[PDB]
Amino acid sequence: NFSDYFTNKTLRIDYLFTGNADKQSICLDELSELPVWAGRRHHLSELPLEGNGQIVMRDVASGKVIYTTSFSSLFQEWLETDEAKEVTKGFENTYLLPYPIKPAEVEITLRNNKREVSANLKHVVKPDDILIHKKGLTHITPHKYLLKSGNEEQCIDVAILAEGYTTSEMETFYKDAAIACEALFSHEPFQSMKNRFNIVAVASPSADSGVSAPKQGAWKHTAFGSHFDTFYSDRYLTTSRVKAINDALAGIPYEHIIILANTEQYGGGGIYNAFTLTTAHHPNFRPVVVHEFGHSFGGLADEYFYDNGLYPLNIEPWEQNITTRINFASKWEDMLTKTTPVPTPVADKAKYPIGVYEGGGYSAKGIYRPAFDCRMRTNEYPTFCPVCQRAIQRIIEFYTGK
Amino acid sequence: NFSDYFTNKTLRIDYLFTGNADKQSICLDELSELPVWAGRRHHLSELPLEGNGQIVMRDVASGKVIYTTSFSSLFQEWLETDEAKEVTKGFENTYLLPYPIKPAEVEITLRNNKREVSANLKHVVKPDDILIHKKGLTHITPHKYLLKSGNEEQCIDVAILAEGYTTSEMETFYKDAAIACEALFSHEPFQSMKNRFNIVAVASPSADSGVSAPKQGAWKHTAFGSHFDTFYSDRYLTTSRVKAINDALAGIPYEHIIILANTEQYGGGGIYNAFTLTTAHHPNFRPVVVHEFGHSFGGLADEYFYDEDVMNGLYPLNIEPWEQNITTRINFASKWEDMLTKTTPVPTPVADKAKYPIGVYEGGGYSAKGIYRPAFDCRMRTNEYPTFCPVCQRAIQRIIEFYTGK
Ligand SMILES: [K+]
Ligand SMILES: [K+]
Ligand SMILES: [Zn+2]
Ligand SMILES: [Zn+2]
Ligand SMILES: [Zn+2]
Ligand SMILES: [Zn+2]
Repeated sequence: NFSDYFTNKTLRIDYLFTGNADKQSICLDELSELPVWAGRRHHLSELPLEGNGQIVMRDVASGKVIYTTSFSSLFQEWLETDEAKEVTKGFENTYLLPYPIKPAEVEITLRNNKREVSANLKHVVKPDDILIHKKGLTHITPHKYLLKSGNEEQCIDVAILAEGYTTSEMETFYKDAAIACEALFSHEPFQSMKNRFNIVAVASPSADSGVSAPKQGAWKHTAFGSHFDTFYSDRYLTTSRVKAINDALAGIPYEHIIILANTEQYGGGGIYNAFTLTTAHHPNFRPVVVHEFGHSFGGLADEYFYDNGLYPLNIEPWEQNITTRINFASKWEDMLTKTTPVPTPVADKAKYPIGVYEGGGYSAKGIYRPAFDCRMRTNEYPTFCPVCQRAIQRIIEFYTGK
Repeated sequence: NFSDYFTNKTLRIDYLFTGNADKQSICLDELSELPVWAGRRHHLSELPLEGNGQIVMRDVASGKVIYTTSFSSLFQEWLETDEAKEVTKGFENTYLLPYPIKPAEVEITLRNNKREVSANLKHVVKPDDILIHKKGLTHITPHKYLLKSGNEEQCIDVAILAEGYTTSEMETFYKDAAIACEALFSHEPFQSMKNRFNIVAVASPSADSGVSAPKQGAWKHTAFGSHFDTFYSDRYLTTSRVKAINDALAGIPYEHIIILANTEQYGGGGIYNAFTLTTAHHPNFRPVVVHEFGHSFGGLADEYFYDEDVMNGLYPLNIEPWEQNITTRINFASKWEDMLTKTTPVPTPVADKAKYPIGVYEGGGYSAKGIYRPAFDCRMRTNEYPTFCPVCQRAIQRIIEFYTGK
């Protein structure tokens, strides 16, 4: 099947998402070619999760769907901030597609939290277009495999990138990458699925040590320009230099990205099929990086809650570890016992390792999570809950087989 | 007074221009602070040329216009190509403004080739906003002054950047930069106005030697990702990495950018108040770099016309171009009518060329008919002719005087 439509290369597409809270738009930045296809070769027309946006590639001749994938984005977060009620802003976003033999139509769609299409772009890619930038042939960033279970066609390729490390302190970065990798494969189900993964540490250099702190007026020259005070939230570390992130990796096989920042301050986050970014020298580095990978690889939701609006109570979330009980049969109903009370009182929690516990996806009321505590709820707790474990296991099997 | 409203710093604003042939929009990308204001300190509310887009800065308190500038853009040329009927694309663009003391409203407007508004963005810049990225303090790209006629507040600052030169090739770059400076100041009016200019050469390194040649499938890792075949025109050498060009220059006072490409392949490009790009090692390096600076500094139009060219049709025949060296005879009184002798026929027959160094010659602006140029030949039409025509010279002189006074 795969070779009916694709060569063993990557069509990398860089998009800009732009707009404000009332109107959003997608445009094309650049088309690139990478030397191998590291993604999947089966289930090419299906998705593992809905995401908040989707890309669908169709063969122009037949109209068949030949590849699809889904994601979330930082842009869709910025859309909730107060700056989005005032000015129109733009964000870089990058997707890897298998490289087609014949012309292919690519359609990318963003959805809002009511699941309405908020932006859409359909465009034809001609595989012999001379303006497709060929990348990853020379000057490949120095890197080392931490775990090499197989070739990139059969294993899930995870790249760990360096932010705020100079060339002359990569020893520290490779140590931090190993710690992150060890933390990840001490959690089930990653632990028993360890031979499905390749982990490569990529020593992308920065001119300065550390990351930028705008509030202190301390701006640094780093590989990806990460900075605190994102959206004027003091503690929120991000980078928006997505083209620079992917250029650092060109020529190295990769499907998922973890970025490690050389700093002890708390900060970071993960976004489904975008990347994880986290600080490597904070005391909670080990549980936090795994929690972020739960978002960025697992597509899981946050299970903690306050006393909101992101998850409308009349829609079933696409994330697998929270429910509004609108279509609970598609979630973890089948993992409950025939008598588990719905909702599950915290008094009887010892009785119900899996239940339907009120509180999750930031709301105390109307959203429910699968267990009382979980890596997706708190750093102190030692494991993913059984529902998150099944969710992650299903992602792994979608890409590497039962 | 300038210091009524501005400090001696630069507010750099990066925008994204996005759209297709049907619809366009502007969004803000990033605000930056550079350590000195290298631009003008008088005529702050007037424009030397209309351009295809305008920026207007207003004090929020009083509504008063405190700075303005204009430009063209690669995006606005792209909009006239066939690709813009098939996809929506986005482009980086950077503008330097004086850094305000008190909050200011910035209005950026794009106009189409009928000189009507096609996109608009207004936004407020607060001078104490913490996400204004402070640049130009450390890691300043290595550089050498080739000409230093005065400080950056008195003179026009031109930066020449290196593209496709590795660290080991920078002696060659500095030699090429000196050839370009020499070529520039061998054309009038630059020659006589040389003491109004500072020229700095900036040794920005590339990992690979040479530049990308897409038609030949040979891509190169360079500082600014320049490439031939822009809009599928073989000789059109440009970059879309406008943030990277301006980042390389952070901390060096500049107003205009010339980029030298380490290549023998023929090509160049020039866009008003954005940048010039040129091949450094082709035999026509000297006339080309000056030709492209005619676009990027002078805002001049091309005076040539080819049958099979990507740019044909950029100028509608019922609109007077804003560029000073072509006319459609829609508002010729604003152009060079006041330099014609009273008996010059309009249009001027090519047979009578000997008799009229200045006339109204049919052919220019990428159209054989309906657009007219001021002289039979000019730097803006061919590489073999030696000088700018007299209308181009006056146009350039007026730009120099706008910035540095009569
Ligand atoms: K793989
Ligand atoms: K100046
Ligand atoms: Zn989280
Ligand atoms: Zn869980
Ligand atoms: Zn030209
Ligand atoms: Zn001329």
